[PDB]
Amino acid sequence: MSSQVEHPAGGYKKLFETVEELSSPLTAHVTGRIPLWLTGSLLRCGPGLFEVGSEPFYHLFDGQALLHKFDFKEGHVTYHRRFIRTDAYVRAMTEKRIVITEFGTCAFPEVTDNALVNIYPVGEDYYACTETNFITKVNPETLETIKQVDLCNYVSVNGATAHPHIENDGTVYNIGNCFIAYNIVKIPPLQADKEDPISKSEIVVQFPCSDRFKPSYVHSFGLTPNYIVFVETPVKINLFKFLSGANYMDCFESNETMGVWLHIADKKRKKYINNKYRTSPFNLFHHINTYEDHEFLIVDLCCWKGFEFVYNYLYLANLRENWEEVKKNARKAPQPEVRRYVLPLNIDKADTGKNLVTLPNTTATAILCSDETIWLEPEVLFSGPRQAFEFPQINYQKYGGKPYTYAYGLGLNHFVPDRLCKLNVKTKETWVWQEPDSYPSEPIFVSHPDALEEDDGVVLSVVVSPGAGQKPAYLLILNAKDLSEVARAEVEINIPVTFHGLFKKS
Amino acid sequence: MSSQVEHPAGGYKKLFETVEELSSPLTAHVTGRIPLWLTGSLLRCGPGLFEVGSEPFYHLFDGQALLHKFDFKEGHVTYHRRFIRTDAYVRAMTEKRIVITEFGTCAFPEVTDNALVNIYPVGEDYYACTETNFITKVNPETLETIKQVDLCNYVSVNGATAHPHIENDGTVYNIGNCFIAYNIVKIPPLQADKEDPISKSEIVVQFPCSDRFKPSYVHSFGLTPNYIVFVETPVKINLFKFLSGANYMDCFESNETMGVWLHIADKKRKKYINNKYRTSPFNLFHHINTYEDHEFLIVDLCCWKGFEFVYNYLYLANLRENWEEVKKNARKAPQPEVRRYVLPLNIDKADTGKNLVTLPNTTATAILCSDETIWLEPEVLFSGPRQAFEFPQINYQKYGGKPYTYAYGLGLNHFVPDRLCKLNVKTKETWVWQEPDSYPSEPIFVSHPDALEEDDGVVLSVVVSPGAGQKPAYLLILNAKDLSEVARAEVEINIPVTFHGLFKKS
Ligand SMILES: CCC[C@@H](CCO)COc1cccc([C@H](O)CCN)c1
Ligand SMILES: CCC[C@@H](CCO)COc1cccc([C@H](O)CCN)c1
Ligand SMILES: CCCCCCCCCCCCCCCC(=O)O
Ligand SMILES: CCCCCCCCCCCCCCCC(=O)O
Ligand SMILES: [Fe+2]
Ligand SMILES: [Fe+2]
Ligand code: NA
Ligand code: NA
Repeated sequence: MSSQVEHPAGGYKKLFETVEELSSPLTAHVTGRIPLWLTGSLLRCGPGLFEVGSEPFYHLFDGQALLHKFDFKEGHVTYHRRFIRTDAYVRAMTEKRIVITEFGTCAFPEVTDNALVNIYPVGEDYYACTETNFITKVNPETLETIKQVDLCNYVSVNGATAHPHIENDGTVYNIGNCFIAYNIVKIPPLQADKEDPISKSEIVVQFPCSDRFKPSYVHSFGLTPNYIVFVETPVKINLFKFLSGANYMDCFESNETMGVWLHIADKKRKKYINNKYRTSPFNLFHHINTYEDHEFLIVDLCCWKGFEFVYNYLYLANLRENWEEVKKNARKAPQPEVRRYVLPLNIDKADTGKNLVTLPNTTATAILCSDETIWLEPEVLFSGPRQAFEFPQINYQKYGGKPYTYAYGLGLNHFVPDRLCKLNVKTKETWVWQEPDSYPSEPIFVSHPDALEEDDGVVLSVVVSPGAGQKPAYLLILNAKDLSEVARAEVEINIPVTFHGLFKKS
Repeated sequence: MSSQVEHPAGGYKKLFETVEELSSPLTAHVTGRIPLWLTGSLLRCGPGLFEVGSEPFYHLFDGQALLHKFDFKEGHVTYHRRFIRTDAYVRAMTEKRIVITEFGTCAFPEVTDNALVNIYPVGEDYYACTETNFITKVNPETLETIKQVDLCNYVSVNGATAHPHIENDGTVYNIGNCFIAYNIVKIPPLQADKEDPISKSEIVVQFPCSDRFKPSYVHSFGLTPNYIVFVETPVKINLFKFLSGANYMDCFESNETMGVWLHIADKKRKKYINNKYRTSPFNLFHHINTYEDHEFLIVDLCCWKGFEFVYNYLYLANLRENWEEVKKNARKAPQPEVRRYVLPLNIDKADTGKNLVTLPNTTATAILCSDETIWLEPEVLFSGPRQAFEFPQINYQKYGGKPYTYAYGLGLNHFVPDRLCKLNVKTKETWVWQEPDSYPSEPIFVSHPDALEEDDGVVLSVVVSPGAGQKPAYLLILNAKDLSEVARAEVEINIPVTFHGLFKKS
């Protein structure tokens, strides 16, 4: 984890304030020691332009995509940023108004390609994304925009999430609504022929939908060597309002009675498994990690307890209020909670009415009912009052899809990011890093090249630190063992909020 | 909290072995120093005779009631015990066989009054009880049996729990099935006329039942200055099989679809409040404490996650198995979990779809649905794998029904009691006391008489220690602050399992 800090000075407003791009990199002023093995680029996306002249964007996910880069070499750091030249951005600069409708901002007189959320590798290319059918190829060294790619030209999905899984050979998996099913897309690694791997995309498996005409909102999914896990939540997209001045936010509604349905598919045999896993209602944005343990799937999730859509609390006008009002507005919101679910793969009918989770080191349960639903209860890993452990990250390259111990997160305090967190998912111990009037971003883990343990490395986070007598922002490097500060690299300009990113080793 | 000990020597079997009563008190040999302010009697009930000749009792709750007493005066301790002369016991000694059917043992050729569970004060009298219509007046100084009282002679209930609440003026509240509703019985304090307060008992309020013909099993309930809280679980008593060689165990079944329904009544206005609180399925035996905080009831519970009846795992044949087998048999049982539920008393229709729990210090939620059900999620206070925090006790005289911080419990390890626990319900910190091959009982808290703080006192537990090179049993006194040992008083005979009891100050 929880925060130990209030924010009466209101400096978090700087997360939502327009900035200018740079024509070339700035030096960042280092205190402490940037690790000498840290060589590469931290790339992150977020909104950077929150109005077009006098026409405002309304929602957190509406501002125009800005691509950020911190470069690390021989203990020195540079910072650079450029707006992504999407259709939405280019046409707004051309027409000097809002041209394309964004998530929560209707344009007055066409799907947005405003790639403000994340960036990921496919073959030798990098793509910025949002959650629509459009992803944007970008140059990871210059930050120039290369092209728009319409996924519908290649595979049958209406969009895809900003959280594809990336196997170590470069294979990319993602999930998207299909207008009704949810399809898993597979993009292969770059082959010797050197054709764009996107032209070899295919649907490998399909998940069913709980409601013929109302697909659930899907933000992420789970992946192991052998299974795919999809969590169908009660936040629904109303297709009647969707396909007919509305925005994307206007199409969401909450199904009160379904709870949460969980789904697994066999990855290698490409087959849906008809096990009716059921539990109580929550919103889910981020899976933490998933893995197999004696024919149970361990599913670690960042949950929000309730069926109301958490995105209702993320209009900019609400996030820009003073601190007492931010706290008040969050009082009726779903409560965040880190939960471990355990999914049995071997359902014996003779165990009807009993708990199937026979593993020795969990309190998660799964009860086989007579109608063949399997009712699940979680083991709670972390819970604090309006204190979200969010934007989770792990040592992904070595522990993604595998038994693991540690997650890192951004701690939200009534939605305001104000700390960095580490959770031991076996012992439930936590570690916190936090300073007054400091607003971090998602932490990204980078392994030490000679690592023996899971947490032998660092996390990188971009921190907004307003108020005079500090420079406006900095790159923070924490030791992953205990979250103690190893270095920071201060820059002389503001940085707005960023969502997701990656570290590109060079 | 969890246990750090295995039990391969199997000494826990001594909890379930017949003992002989004493004709008068033994000296208990003190090591350490019994506090000189500790003056009174620890009175406890449990089974003491587990067969009648060659006819065995089968279930944990079948053995013949044995009343135990440890006396404390001027740093010296005595131990004494006598079988309660119930109908079941007297008629078994007379006929030299099992005459009355017990909970899980059918008698071959009449409701049991085998008061093996608890003892409580009414007026100037003490009653041993089970959960039927019969309670047994006993002498707290000599342990003689005085008389049988049939509650049906006085009030309209078919039985009453072994966990009545006792207000500071001596008023006694209890709950019982009525054959369908659940009735709250009120027994007044002793008045100046000095008539038996049981003759002035009355039903003050009635709770509805979820199923016209199947009442829920009820073990305890919650009480605050202003409210009564009743938790209706999915463990049902099948009245068709009940009123028709069956035993009590044969009448239980699990409702798979209802989950848990929670109910509140206004204590002072004697009125049921029609708020449809709902959550997922669990067994509940023991409420920990209940209290009011602004317009919310805080309901702390010892839960078992699942709808299968936990009593199925408590046949003596299963509890007498070797350790590897005990662990295996408990693998499919419901998982124990301490949970805090928060119940809103102010339901505004305008908050439909939202979380009503606006308190600042909890992650529990309550969601108002369109059908007017209020779906609840708990804040988990403690959770360990088959590690139950059970038989909870608090500083009841000063904090029962009130805001509080500390609970004490008996820790079960795959159902085997092997440790004592303390839980801070605000911070979730725990403390443990445990020794190898030592099987404690429910801890009872006794305040220093001049205490101003909540945990300024001791806990007492009866410990069975069958390891050779130790005496067979002892009374344990721990400091309530940190569960460090203050003293123990060893006795030279075995003591079987005991369930509940009290400390009678003198
Ligand atoms: C009606 C919702 C449609 C789904 C796509 C399914 O085809 C999501 O659509 C958008 C559109 C614009 C911005 C976003 C943002 O990425 C969200 C926040 N991460 C999502
Ligand atoms: C079919 C169940 C009936 C209910 C009474 C409802 O009027 C409970 O009945 C017994 C009978 C015998 C021993 C017990 C034990 O006290 C239980 C565990 N404490 C309970
Ligand atoms: C750094 C962000 C701070 C302000 C917004 C935080 C509220 C987050 C709520 C949970 C996660 C929602 C998903 C957002 C990330 C994404 O678009 O992928
Ligand atoms: C000291 C008891 C140890 C062996 C039995 C432990 C199993 C307890 C399961 C949950 C509590 C069940 C209710 C027992 C107390 C009572 O009858 O009031
Ligand atoms: Fe995300
Ligand atoms: Fe009990
Ligand atoms: Na600090
Ligand atoms: Na010990």
